[PDB]
Parts: sequence; C-alpha cells; structure tokens
Amino acid sequence: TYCVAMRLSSGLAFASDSRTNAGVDHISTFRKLHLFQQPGERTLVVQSAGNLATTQSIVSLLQRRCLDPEQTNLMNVASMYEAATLLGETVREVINRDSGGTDFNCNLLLGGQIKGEGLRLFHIYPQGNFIEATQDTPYFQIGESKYGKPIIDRVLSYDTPLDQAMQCALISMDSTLRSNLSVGLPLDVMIYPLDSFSTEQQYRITEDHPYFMMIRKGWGEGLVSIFAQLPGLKLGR
Amino acid sequence: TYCVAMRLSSGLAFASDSRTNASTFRKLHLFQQPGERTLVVQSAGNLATTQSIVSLLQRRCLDPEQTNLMNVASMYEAATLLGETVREVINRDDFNCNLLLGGQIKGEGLRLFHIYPQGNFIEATQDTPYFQIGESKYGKPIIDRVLSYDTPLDQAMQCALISMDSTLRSNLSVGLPLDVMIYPLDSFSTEQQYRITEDHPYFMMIRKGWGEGLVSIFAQLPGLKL
Amino acid sequence: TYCVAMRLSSGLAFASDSRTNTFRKLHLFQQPGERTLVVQSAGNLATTQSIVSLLQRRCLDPEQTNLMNVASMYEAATLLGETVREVINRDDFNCNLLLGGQIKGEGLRLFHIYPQGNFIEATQDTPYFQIGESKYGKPIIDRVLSYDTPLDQAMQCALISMDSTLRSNLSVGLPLDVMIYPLDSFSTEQQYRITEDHPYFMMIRKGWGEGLVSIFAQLPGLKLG
Ligand SMILES: [Cl-]
Repeated sequence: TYCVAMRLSSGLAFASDSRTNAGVDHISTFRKLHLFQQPGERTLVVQSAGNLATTQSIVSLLQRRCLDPEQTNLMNVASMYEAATLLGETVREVINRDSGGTDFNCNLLLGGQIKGEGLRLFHIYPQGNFIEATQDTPYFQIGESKYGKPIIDRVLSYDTPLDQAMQCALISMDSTLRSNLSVGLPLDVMIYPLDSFSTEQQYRITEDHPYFMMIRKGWGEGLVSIFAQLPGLKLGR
Repeated sequence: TYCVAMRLSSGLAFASDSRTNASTFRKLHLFQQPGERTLVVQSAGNLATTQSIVSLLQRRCLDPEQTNLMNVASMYEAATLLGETVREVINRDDFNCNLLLGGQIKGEGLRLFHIYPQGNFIEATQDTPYFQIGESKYGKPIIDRVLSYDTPLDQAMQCALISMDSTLRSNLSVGLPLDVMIYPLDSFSTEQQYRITEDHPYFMMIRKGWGEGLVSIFAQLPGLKL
Repeated sequence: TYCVAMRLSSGLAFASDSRTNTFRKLHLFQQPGERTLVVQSAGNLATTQSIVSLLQRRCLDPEQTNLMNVASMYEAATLLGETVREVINRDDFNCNLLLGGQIKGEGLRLFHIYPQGNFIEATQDTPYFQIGESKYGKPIIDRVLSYDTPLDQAMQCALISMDSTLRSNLSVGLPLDVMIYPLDSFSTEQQYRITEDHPYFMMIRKGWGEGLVSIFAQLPGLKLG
C-alpha cells in the first residue's frame, strides 16, 4: 500500500499501488484510487491506505450517500474544505462503529477541484482532522512512503509541469516496488489538469505496461551510469 | 472446514464442506424472499460461535420490530448486521470465526463480503472477486489459475469443485458431503442448491478427469534440464 | 376484551373472549407430560401481540430463558415481567397478562402481570384474576366461586360471567376460547372454542336467564316503610 498525490500550479497528479494486506495469508489486489465526478462541475479523488475494512466502508458510505440529495454528500458540498470535513466525519463514524485501538486506523488523500475554486489537496488522519497541501508542501504520501520520498524531494516543486510530476510519481513507485514487497503492481494513476473537470486521464498500469517498463529501465540504467562516473573516493588521511 | 464464494459478472458461486473437528454440519445457509432478495451465509471457525450467529440471524428474521436479514435495505446493511451480531456473541463473556456473506437484494447488483472475527468486513471487487475461509490454501492455486471476474458461472463452480477436490485430498479435516450453490444474476432463486455426496456422479467424473488430466501433462513434460 | 382465570385445589379454568377494538387472547405453551402454561391478554393489542410473539419466538432458542425451560411458574412470571419491561424500554399502551398452569414438580400456580412488569400471585384467599372489561362479570364469581369449587362449576361460573359481559358490553364478543386444566394432567384436551352456535353455551345462558327472572318474580313484595 503506497499512494501519492501532488498539487501543482497547472493541476494534480495521483498514484496508487494495489497490493493490499487483507489477511495474513491473504495478500490481494484492491483499488486504492476512487473517483467522484460530475462532468463540467466537479472532480474529487480519494486514495486509501491502512485498514482495508475501514477505507472500503468509508468509500462505500460516501458513494451511497451521493445518491441521496436530502443528505450532505460529496456531490453537494460547496468546497473541497467541506468535502474534507465530510471525509473526517465518515472516518470517525466507521472507526467508532467497528471498534465497538489503532487496529482500525486509516489515512486518506483527497484532491481535486470543485467549480468556482482552484485545486485543493488534503491529507485526512485517523482522528478525522486534516491538513492541506500548500506551495511549500505540494504533495502528500500515505502507506509505505519513505522509499519513494527522496526522489520527490529532489525534483518536485509547485511549478513542475504535470507530465514531469507523473514521471516523478512513477519513479517513486519504482523505488518503492524494488525495496518493499508490501507495495505491488498493478498501479492506478491519474492526471487532472486545472479547470478541466475531466477524469479522461485515468490509467491502470499493469506489469505489461510498455511505458512503465521503459521508464524503469531508463531510470535504472541512468542511475548506475551516474554512479559509475562519480569522481573517485577521496577521504583525508 | 473450507468455504469459498465467488462474485462474477453473471452470478455467484458457493461451495462448502461439512466436516468439523472433534460429524456433519451445514456450512452454507440461505435466506430467500422470492423475487426480492437472496442472501447466502457461509461459516468457519469455532462451531459453537458460528452456530449461535446463524441461529440468531434466522430467528430474528421472525421479529419485525428488529433489524434482520429480511428487512435490511442493501447487502451492505446486511454485512453490518452480520458484524453487529458477531460482536454481540463474542462480547457476552479460541472463539474466532469467519463468515462469507453473499447474494443480491432487489435494487443492487451482486455483493459479497468477508466478515472477520472482530465484526468488521471487506467486500469483493473485480480485482479480488472471491473469498476463502477455513482450510483454504490447498485449494487456492487452481482458483488463481483459472478464475477471473468474467469467468462464466458453470466454470466458476467447476473451479470451486476442483478446489474442493485438491483440498479433500490434502487435509482430512475437510470432508464430504458438500453443499454448493449457483446464483444467476437477478434470479432471486435458490433452486440451484445441491448436496454433493461421495456417490455424486458428476463430482466423481470431474475429480477423475482432472486427476487423470494432470498426470498426463506431468508425463508430457520436457525432460529435466538443470 | 375480557379474560378470566381460576386457580382451585383440583385444577385451573380459563376463559377469554376474542372481540377487539378476531385475535387469540389465550395462548398455550405445552410440553406433554412436563408443563402446561396459559397466557391471557388484555389491553393494548400492539403491546400484547409483541410480548406474546417474542415469547413464542424465544421458545425456539434453548440457549435463552424461555417458557419451555423455566424451572418454576415463578420464573415464568419473572420472565414475562422482563419481556414487559423490555418492550416498554424499547418504545397509552397498557397491557395486562394472566399466567396460569403447572410445571412438573410444582403445584397449580396463577399470576397477574401488570403493565409495569411486576406481578401478583393467586392465593386461596384470592383464587381468580380478571383482566379487561371485568366489572360486569365479577358479581357472579364472588357469589359462587371459592378455592374448593370443582372445575366444572368454576367453568360454569366463568361462562355465566362471560354471558353478563357479552350482554352488557359490545367491545366483548364471541367466539370464546376456554380451557379446563385438571391437576397434574399436563393436558390441552379440554381446550374448546365457543361460537354463537355452541349448544351447551346457548343452554346455560337461557337456563340462567330464566332462573333469575323466576327468582325475581317470586321475591317478597316491596316493603320500604
Ligand atoms: Cl517489482
């Protein structure tokens, strides 16, 4: 389980793996990127990490309540901020219900655009409160995230163009897949351009995906080549 | 004890054994309202605990003033009901059990849940379209090899039966007779419900054909080159 | 709705009407050779039907206290109270219950369960209970019933009591559900449904009515001075 979301000047980039810990001898594939879309008006992305029972209920409850107009839901909140308070409430509701403890804990990412406002990206914590990405901290990670942080810190900034942001996310995934077996393919990714209100650029990346194969091969060969050409070791004695 | 449930585009398939560690016990129970709902529940773990749960759920179906499997609005509220009942039984002073919950309530598609000993649960997806509970490892590889979300109902049940076959053979705590069920989408019928005994003709057929088939592939294998 | 129950040395007699504003107002919990329990209802129909249904449903669960596994009629009365209170806490809806019968190893016992869920037990001094529209039928019971009255005459008493009630109050109506329970019998054989066409019921009513008119006419003349 590894998810990353990036908020840039020109749009948002999202990346999630799918390898999920459902039981001890039960390691399976579950989608960790879900979409809430009303064409021409709103696009909201939710990414899941932590207890699978918890996040699935959260997502299922949010999806069900979107069909009920007489209730506050992700389709009628006026801003992304309200969407975030709503997730926080749904997080506390599910955890308190299931725990009759950290066993039931989850972290979520919420990003997107509601027409009339710019891009917004949140990290929702298990207690139901949350923080918002800024230009100083333009990305969030949940799940097994440390392996993939160094590349993000090196190349991503608020002004990085979207294609380079998605490239950065894919390498972050590459380094994470290589170093920790709890993170696994297939991937679910998406690029959301500013003011597009489009989910057209949503993609599933399997082991057979030609570009992911290529960028992993290009990056891997690229690093070893830089490594081999480093100036010789010179410690003082 | 081994139970497996599969959620496919065309329906649901269920298979349960009946042996429990010291006789014959039902491990697949059905709740039907003709034309409106079909719910299937499978049991594993502490026999006393699951039997208490199933018993509570069926008897409370007779109580119209309480939330029960006949009046839950969606398969999700039903999972929630199963979860509440689990905590209720455990809390009242190894008692772990697992349940599978599957079927269809009018107004929704097919839904399948895995209920854990803690009362929380997960739902089957296109990415993970089946669940196993009990002694499940023996029978997992064939499922991974042939089952996918778009697998037809008849082959999915064929897969479940082979899965049972490899399991019956490798662990003697799992035993005949079997109880199996096929639920075609939007049917709300429990008609394709079956008890499979050792004397069951097709089951004898499918085991022997598969068993014979494997020895042949093995025999035709290229010579060892280490 | 009018129900009456009698506890005598030799057995128990029960009679309930069925008009409501047809529903059964006398229920049986029977285990041949072991126990015979009768429950009678008056008052709020929603409450009473809910209480009775929970009790029957729980008889199907042996891991729970129910009317089939309680050790004594006292425990049966306690259980009824819990169910009364349970329904109250869940949700005016007044209800009253009569609980009578026998569990083997114990004698005849009869209880009146109140809306609050507490209860009283019949004694030799107060050997019958009434619930519902009960005042019309009380004078004949006081006149002829005592703890040692035979079952059959107690049932005759109950029927005459119904008769005065049927005649005086239109919320009480046929058919009747009646039962005679002989001591140590554990039998539901002498349970009967009494309709408008019942020959003996017709007979005692006309027989009783005619006698009273006859005594009345034979009274010594009025002398108030
Ligand atoms: Cl890998």
